[PDB]
Amino acid sequence: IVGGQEAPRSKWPWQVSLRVHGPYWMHFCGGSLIHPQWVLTAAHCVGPDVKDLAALRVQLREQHLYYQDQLLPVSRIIVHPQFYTAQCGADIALLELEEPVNVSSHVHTVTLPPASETFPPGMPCWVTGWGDVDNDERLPPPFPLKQVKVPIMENHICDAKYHLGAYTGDDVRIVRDDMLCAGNTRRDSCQGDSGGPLVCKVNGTWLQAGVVSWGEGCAQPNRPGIYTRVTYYLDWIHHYVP
Amino acid sequence: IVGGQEAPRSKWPWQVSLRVHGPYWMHFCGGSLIHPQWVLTAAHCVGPDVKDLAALRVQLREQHLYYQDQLLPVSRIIVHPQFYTAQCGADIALLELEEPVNVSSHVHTVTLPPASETFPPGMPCWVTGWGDVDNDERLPPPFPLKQVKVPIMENHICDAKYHLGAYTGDDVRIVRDDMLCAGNTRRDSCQGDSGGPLVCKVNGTWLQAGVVSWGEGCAQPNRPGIYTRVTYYLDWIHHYVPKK
Amino acid sequence: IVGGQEAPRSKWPWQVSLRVHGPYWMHFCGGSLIHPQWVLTAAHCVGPDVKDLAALRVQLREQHLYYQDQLLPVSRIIVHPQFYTAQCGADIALLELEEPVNVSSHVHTVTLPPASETFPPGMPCWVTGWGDVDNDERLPPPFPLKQVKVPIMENHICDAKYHLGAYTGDDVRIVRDDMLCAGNTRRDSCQGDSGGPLVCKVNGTWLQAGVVSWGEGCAQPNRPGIYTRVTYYLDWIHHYVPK
Amino acid sequence: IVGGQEAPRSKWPWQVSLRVHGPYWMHFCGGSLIHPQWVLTAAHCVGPDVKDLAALRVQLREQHLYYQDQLLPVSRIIVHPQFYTAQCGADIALLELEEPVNVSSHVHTVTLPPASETFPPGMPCWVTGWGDVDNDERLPPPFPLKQVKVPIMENHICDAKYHLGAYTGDDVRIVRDDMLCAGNTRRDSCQGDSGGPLVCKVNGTWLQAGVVSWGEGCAQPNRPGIYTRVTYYLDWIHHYVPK
Ligand SMILES: *C[C@@](*)(O)[C@H](CCCNC(N)=[NH2+])NC(=O)CNC(=O)[C@@H](N)CCC(=O)O
Ligand SMILES: *C[C@@](*)(O)[C@H](CCCNC(N)=[NH2+])NC(=O)CNC(=O)[C@@H](N)CCC(=O)O
Ligand SMILES: *C[C@@](*)(O)[C@H](CCCNC(N)=[NH2+])NC(=O)CNC(=O)[C@@H](N)CCC(=O)O
Ligand SMILES: *C[C@@](*)(O)[C@H](CCCNC(N)=[NH2+])NC(=O)CNC(=O)[C@@H](N)CCC(=O)O
Repeated sequence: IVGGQEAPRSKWPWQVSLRVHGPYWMHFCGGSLIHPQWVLTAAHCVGPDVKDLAALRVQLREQHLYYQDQLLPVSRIIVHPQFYTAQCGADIALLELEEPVNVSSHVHTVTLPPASETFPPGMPCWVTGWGDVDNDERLPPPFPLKQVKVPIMENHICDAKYHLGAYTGDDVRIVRDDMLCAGNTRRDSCQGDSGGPLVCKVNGTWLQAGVVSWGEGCAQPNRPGIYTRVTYYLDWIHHYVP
Repeated sequence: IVGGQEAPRSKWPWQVSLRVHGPYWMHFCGGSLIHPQWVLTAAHCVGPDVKDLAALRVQLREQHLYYQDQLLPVSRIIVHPQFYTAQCGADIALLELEEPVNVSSHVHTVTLPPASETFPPGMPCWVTGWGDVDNDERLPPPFPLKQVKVPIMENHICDAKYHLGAYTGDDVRIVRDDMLCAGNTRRDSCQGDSGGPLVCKVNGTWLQAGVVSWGEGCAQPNRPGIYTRVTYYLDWIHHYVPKK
Repeated sequence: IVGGQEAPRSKWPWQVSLRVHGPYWMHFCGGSLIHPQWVLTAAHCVGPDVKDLAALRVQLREQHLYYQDQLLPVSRIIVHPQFYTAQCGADIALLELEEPVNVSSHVHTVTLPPASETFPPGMPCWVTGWGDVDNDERLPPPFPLKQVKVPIMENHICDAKYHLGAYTGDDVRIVRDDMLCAGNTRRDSCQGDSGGPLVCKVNGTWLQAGVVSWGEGCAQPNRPGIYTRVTYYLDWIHHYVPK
Repeated sequence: IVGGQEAPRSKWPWQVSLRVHGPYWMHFCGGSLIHPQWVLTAAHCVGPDVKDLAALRVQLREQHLYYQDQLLPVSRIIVHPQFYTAQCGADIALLELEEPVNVSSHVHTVTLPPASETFPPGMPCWVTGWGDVDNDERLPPPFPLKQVKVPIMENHICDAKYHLGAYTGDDVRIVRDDMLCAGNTRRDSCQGDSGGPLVCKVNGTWLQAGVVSWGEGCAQPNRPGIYTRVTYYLDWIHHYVPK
């Protein structure tokens, strides 16, 4: 998370950390608890190539990474069939836990938006995670969960910005319909924030608008962060998630 | 280059090294001399974002990198308009040299294939370059130009191989029509070989079949190297480069 | 630490962590609280060249590095005047804290040994710290304080071991009288463990025998860890630190 | 080499490169050909611990590293018996080539100084090598041999400079009689230049004054480069190398 501040213990109960086995259970991606047995993340975290489920654990909401680890095994990874690279869409994945979680007030699920919600610019949105604090700068110990308010951008404005200082034809779409844009040069998500949720408060409810997907660097000029648009994939999500 | 051997001084006169300015004029990509003023390379080398032409030089065929440098400036970089990421196609770009080259027997152009040439499996093809010798293993000094004979694979076989041990739906194409497949677990191109030519001897002539583009690792099982299919982009190439 | 295990919360109350300012207050050395306003460390941590006292803080006994930081400023660094390189001796330093600490049961001082204590082989000794877990392998998060029981070796035996597979003349001392040897191929201290205490239980008391100083690699054959012998420097220590 | 320029093909015929086996025969140290079968280098290159002679080769004077390699095996490594660390003296070693070299005009030996030569300040001295071009900055391809003219400094001036911004007692000798000082903030030797010769033109002859040994960083203020004084070790050299 580029910009923002440390998140209070009360906020973001649906935030999850994905761990990979090595010299320790290392954080590599974020995710959101969308159902007591289902985690929504980004496909580029776990795909396109198949990984060993044994080398993967899930950690639910914790203020400081690695301090009070209670790691949960995963029974299934479901990656969108249309996925190969993050920039070309379908950057969405589901992880099914071995067992469902006993949801408390400190740890509970996020609401997915209704199919009609567009999330227009000027929407109050937050992105949370334990990713890089800047370009090639890791989040320093004790690894607090960070939060940043990000400005939503109209897809066509963002697509135009991505064409500035690029050789790509103006008629060729860089930012697509299954994507969402947010952030500026002070506020953005970074590496290790992928899969993490972009949440907006709509009608007094916290809905998950997007999943951290990609961008050209972190908080670079004319390169806002691109998120997978959750509304676009609700049918696919609901084919597995109740 | 994974596998193969050091190339003799006589072979591959069209091979070029692209250099980027830093503490030295560092090799980052390969390319091929297709016309005395034009270099054919991969778009992911120079794009999608526009770079300063001043920080880019071209080095023609040399046996050992950096030892006898005669660096040439570039007046134009033309990246295919449909390009953004290597895996999603249009990974092709042209570089116009500020001055034409005096083509000798040791340094001369490669012939582009006729639009109809398909390059079927069992074709004798070579890939050349100064890229990594293995995964995360740089080519050691004195940096000799390497060559490897690579087996051509049918696109459908190759698209099927890329689906093995992948979550991508079988009905979703990974290897597109503007792409070509070559190599195995012993023979492949690697990082720093991009833009480099895949040449095949057809009817006693050396034709450039492809441009080193992408792959999952280097010489990994069921992951052959993916090249940009030159035939697919001839019309775009010939919009800038003279036919004759 | 190479070998051993995570230390229980009750053990080693005198263990300290030295912090250097950067993107965060990073651990670079250990030390021991020998008096409520004095920390005993290794000179190679802070010298031979003078550093800014402002970029240095001290953290007292904590189970996991960085999680519950209460960083203390330092008013003075006193490096032994003979010191230049770790291998050539005098690898000892004192840090004076701006204010003394309120010593609890969880955080209190270590006893320095009497001048006569030799620490013979077969002594039960421990080395503690947050250093590397192996050669070029950092201690992984949540950075627990590690402990290892190390076998003491006689100086003449150890100097002989250091001459095996070395060009140095047999008559030339590598392991000097101001040094102590401990550890094997399974048990040793490593990089980031320097300054850290080597403690032995003698007559029901915990005495600091040494300070982590140097060695050839971590847990290598015929290369035990070399510690600064605290008894050798008691007069210098007591010139600044109250007994 | 920090500062200076690429050396012409005619200059420094005695310069050698020491190679270690790995993914390629990599340059790690410099040296000088003092006799057709003998290379003079620094002991910290090859010691204090004994290495496998099989994994070590010698390359004679070449303009660009790795281009036209003609690697020579080594039969014997003789490290000064008093050596353990570079800063504490005796940083000198000899390599005996498996067979003597056919000395040409482009590749020949350097003249060792007479025992009486002191090399006073204001002497025109050069240091050559393929070491780092700055702190943590490797020499870029095609790896040309570099050369830099370095100002000689009196040992007492040097020792005093090494005490500025250091905790070491003023009466504690850091720079000793078996050492020589040269260089400033623009001109110095660096990592990978060790073993490399410091040559001075005296009475129309090129004499090897020193061997690149140590320093605090490269071209840092009040930290000139320390070289092993060849005159100090002539008796030891001549015990193995013919006059
Ligand atoms: C997988 C995940 O950790 C990252 C982070 C998303 C980046 N977000 C913003 N706002 N920049 N996603 C990726 O790594 C996907 N690929 C890319 O973002 C690349 N186009 C840039 C790679 C780079 O600069 O490191
Ligand atoms: C840009 C160029 O040097 C490389 C060479 C392709 C590797 N060749 C074969 N045969 N596998 N092109 C790329 O690296 C394009 N991106 C990818 O290949 C990615 N799938 C992996 C990128 C990476 O290694 O980080
Ligand atoms: C300064 C302190 O953290 C280290 C650790 C002592 C190592 N303990 C054992 N048993 N090996 N002390 C030093 O780094 C002093 N210099 C050396 O130990 C060198 N001889 C080796 C350097 C290295 O391995 O990196
Ligand atoms: C072994 C050899 O390549 C170097 C060269 C000495 C640096 N020369 C000048 N003129 N500054 N010798 C060493 O690395 C020996 N140890 C040291 O120099 C240490 N005092 C500093 C630690 C380090 O930078 O390695």
